[PDB]
Amino acid sequence: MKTLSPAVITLLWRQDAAEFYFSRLSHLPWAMLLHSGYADHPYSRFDIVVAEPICTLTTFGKETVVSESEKRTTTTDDPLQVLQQVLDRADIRPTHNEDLPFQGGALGLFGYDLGRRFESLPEIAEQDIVLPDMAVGIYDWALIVDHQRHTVSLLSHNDVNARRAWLESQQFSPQEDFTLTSDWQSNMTREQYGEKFRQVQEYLHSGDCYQVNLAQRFHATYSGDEWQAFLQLNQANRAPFSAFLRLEQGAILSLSPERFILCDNSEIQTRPIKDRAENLMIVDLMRNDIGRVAVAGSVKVPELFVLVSTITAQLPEQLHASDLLRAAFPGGSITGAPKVRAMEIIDELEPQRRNAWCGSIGYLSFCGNMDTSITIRTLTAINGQIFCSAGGGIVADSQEEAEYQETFDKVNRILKQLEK
Ligand SMILES: N[C@@H](Cc1c[nH]c2ccccc12)C(=O)O
Repeated sequence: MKTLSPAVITLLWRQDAAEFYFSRLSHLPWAMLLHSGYADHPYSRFDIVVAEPICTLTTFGKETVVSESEKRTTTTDDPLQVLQQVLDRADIRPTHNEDLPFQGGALGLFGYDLGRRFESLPEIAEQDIVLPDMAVGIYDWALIVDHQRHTVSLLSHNDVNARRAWLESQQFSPQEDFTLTSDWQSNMTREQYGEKFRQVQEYLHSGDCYQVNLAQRFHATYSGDEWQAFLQLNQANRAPFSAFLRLEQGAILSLSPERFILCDNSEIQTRPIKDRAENLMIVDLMRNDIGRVAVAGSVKVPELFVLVSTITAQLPEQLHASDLLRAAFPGGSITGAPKVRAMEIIDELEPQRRNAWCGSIGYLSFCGNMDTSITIRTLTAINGQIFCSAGGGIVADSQEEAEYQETFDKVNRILKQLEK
């Protein structure tokens, strides 16, 4: 077991380093950027850039294709377990390093439809987006941008000098300006929306769920360099869990502000914090998922009123982060409660499958840690089609019109930014 820490070179500091080094990689497949949106907090301290994976994992439904150089392997095993074996087999296990949250390992997309490999449910919505349910690369190196130290760190478990020379020889190519070429069109009318909304309230009325996240999807055509859309969105939104993923099948543009699950040195955290008969029950939609994997008695939640995170806990020594991800996937807070029941209703009412939206983007570092986002406020750019979805958690007392409108308000800024 190679526990050596990775070799590191520091690069000069610049307040735009991550876009500066990733600009010239954004058209390479498996080039990926996690950007903290220039946001000012502890959980928006780093930018991470990776490219040129030594190994990739592509899951499409039941199959996962593991590809490494000339070798290519297909398997129907649990894709997270398959991920875990690939990681394990690298035999690279350096000590945690708070200045290097990711020290090579896996990084990529966990799309929402990947939860069907862990949760059984009908499939009624249509698959009109062909983009993997898991698109993840194994990287033996990374570029780390640290906003608290003002440092730029290039690291590698292989020859960090040769990785540097490679990265500094990439040339800045010119890029076709980005442009929307059509108006945004919802996959549902107000009225259709109103119907699905009423259908979710029938279920709630019947006691079949307590909450369902129902979303609609906006679609437009575009031309030009998706990196360019991303620079402009990132600017405007400054979301701490943003990401730009260049996949073989399209580009994922995430302006997510929300963490999914942090696992740092076995400590788990979810979202950063920001005689009587009690009639109210307050449920954290991720509590049961975390509690199924956390160390018994380790879960802590803050005192609520009607810890730096809503849920804090401990990972058992015998589990991996990948196990933790499995158990929580897809996120309780963007599906509803009971989760799987809610997933089923969601799939009944949403004309199309969510694919990347509301899945998770993140990394499983070789040191064991993990950080992941929930991909809300995330666009999918493919074939000159770009998509952006928006949902709202419906509960018993929600109101139809207000909820419709809430869906627009969640993303109107992103859409209108791409207009004008
Ligand atoms: N914001 C995280 C890094 C990050 C940016 N975008 C992400 C997307 C997914 C996971 C992590 C990230 C941090 O400071 O550590």
